[PDB]
Amino acid sequence: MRIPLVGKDSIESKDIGFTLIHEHLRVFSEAVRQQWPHLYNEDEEFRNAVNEVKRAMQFGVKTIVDPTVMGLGRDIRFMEKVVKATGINLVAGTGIYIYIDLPFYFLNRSIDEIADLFIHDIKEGIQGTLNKAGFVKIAADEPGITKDVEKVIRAAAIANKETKVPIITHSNAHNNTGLEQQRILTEEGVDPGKILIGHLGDTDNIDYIKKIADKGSFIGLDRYGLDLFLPVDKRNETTLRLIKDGYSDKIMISHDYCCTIDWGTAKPEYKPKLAPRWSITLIFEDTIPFLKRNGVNEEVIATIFKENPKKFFS
Amino acid sequence: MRIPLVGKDSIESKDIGFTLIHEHLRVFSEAVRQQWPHLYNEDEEFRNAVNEVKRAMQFGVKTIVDPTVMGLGRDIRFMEKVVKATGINLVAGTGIYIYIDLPFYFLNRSIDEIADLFIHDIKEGIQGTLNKAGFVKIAADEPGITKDVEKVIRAAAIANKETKVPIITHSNAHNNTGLEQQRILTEEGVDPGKILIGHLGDTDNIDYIKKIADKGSFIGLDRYGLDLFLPVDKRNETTLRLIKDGYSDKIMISHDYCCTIDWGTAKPEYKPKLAPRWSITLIFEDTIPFLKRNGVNEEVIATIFKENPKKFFS
Ligand SMILES: CCOP(=S)(OCC)Oc1ccc([S@@](C)=O)cc1
Ligand SMILES: CCOP(=S)(OCC)Oc1ccc([S@@](C)=O)cc1
Ligand SMILES: [Co+2]
Ligand SMILES: [Co+2]
Ligand SMILES: [Fe+2]
Ligand SMILES: [Fe+2]
Repeated sequence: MRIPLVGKDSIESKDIGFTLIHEHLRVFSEAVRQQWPHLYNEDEEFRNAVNEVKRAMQFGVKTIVDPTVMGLGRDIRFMEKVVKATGINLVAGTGIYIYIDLPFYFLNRSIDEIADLFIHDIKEGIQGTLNKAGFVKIAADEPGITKDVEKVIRAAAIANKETKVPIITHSNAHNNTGLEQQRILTEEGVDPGKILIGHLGDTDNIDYIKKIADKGSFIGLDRYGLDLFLPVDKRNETTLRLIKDGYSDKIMISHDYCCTIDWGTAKPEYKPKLAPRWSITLIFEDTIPFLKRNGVNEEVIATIFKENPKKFFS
Repeated sequence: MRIPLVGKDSIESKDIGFTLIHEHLRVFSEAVRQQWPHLYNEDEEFRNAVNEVKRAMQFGVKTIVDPTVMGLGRDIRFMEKVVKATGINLVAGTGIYIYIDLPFYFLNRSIDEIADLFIHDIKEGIQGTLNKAGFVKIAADEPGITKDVEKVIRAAAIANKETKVPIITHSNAHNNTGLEQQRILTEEGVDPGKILIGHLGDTDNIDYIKKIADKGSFIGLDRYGLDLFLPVDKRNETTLRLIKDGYSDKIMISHDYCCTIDWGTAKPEYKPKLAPRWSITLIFEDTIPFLKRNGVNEEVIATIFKENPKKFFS
């Protein structure tokens, strides 16, 4: 069969249903959580993940793709507990989340032994369990394409050609990282249709977004609610204009919501100023309503949240 | 009383005895081990640690200060089990080990709350235990003193002024990165007598080593065996010229040995060409004899390995 699910039997990609392609049940810094655990409360972290999933499903969400990996505190056992209490289709991934340099472990190690880490997760299981990864997550940001970042990228390029699984990327919309991720992965033999260049919905600079979509890769309008990168309105006018231009087949929409996140910028007291209406159901309360009283039919909605996720994992 | 011990009552600085000031039982990258535990064998790690500590004790070593902190995989419980197995005096520390940037947890976080962590480990306990940290560890390398690195340094200073525990630093010998650590720490009100600037032993430039010592801080000739930083023989002449010029009042010696280390450079086949003689006992096999073989008497040896550590922690 097609797609691995956490705590469940793998599914035919055709049975994915309404999908949020980019959502985090919980993120934290492994290093920080290992050394200072007094800072965390996994009971509040569970109550939060459950409730945010329990809802969403009430809105008809069938599948959630969670791109929490190394650097973000992936926890297959925690994810597995959420599933028990909600019964959601959850897809976990492999990969490394860095902006500048890889952890020391990787000093003098090759691109391949990084790839073998991803491949291990996709074929054997993740973290001692038999739950396999469904995708590879890689990142790049303000610092640009460093030598270490380029390694994690080329490692993914190998994991894809090996396990066929798709590649999700985190990028900076204002600096070209997204185009570089696509540009490198493609030149390594990866099918553009298997790459989701992420966080492209942070810029209202459409000409750019289009070139990434014109080069065959899915465009991620995936941080709805985080006004600090770009407010809801300018995101909605950006999607819309793209759909109207006939790009609804590359468009993939999500929140990037973290039911719990230890990043300081995310202190439950910068919320009102940085990301006021940010949750895992904001597209149902704003985006979808907005897009339908604006000349976009249920068939296009189905293309974005159903057909596109399916194509991505097929 | 003063100095805290791992799995033991707190001793008085006078009971510290012969001490290896910089040695690691086990180091790994927290994120890597958490996500891919299949790369580690915690049975090998306990056997090597217990072994090396035993041999070091058979030479008369009574106490080992262990500067493994965040970024290097500080594991209090593992340490505590090594103490139970050998009977050693183990000094565990707190702090953050980074070259460039802090974990993502620290975005939009202040120096005070970074310091609050260190103080927590010192006054309350480590990783949920009653074992308390006896010192703070910081770092800087080729990257230099970055905005984030500086934060750790200044946070260390705050913890020091609040607890009185000393500070052990990691430094690059050929870039002044150590001189700056001293600058900043002392400027912030840290008694230079409470600082140990590490890895000065990697350079034969004695003028630089003297300047740091002259300014009232201990000098770390603490990587004996790591031929890739500096061969044993050239380290020997350097530590000799320093002792002859009367600097044993600030000289501290150790190996920075890691009974197990996940860095790709520490792969047991570079050993021959990188650090063949690198052990936790090399200085007994080569260094101490060499000194006697030459000028140094047994009164100087005591001060370097017994009195200096006693000052440091007093
Ligand atoms: C500058 C970082 O912005 P913040 S932490 O802002 C939260 C108010 O937004 C983010 C940042 C990272 C993520 S990822 C870890 O899911 C999700 C949201
Ligand atoms: C052996 C691991 O790396 P190398 S050969 O140096 C490569 C930077 O030596 C080191 C480097 C760093 C350390 S830290 C863990 O005290 C210990 C030994
Ligand atoms: Co991202
Ligand atoms: Co060091
Ligand atoms: Fe994300
Ligand atoms: Fe060290």
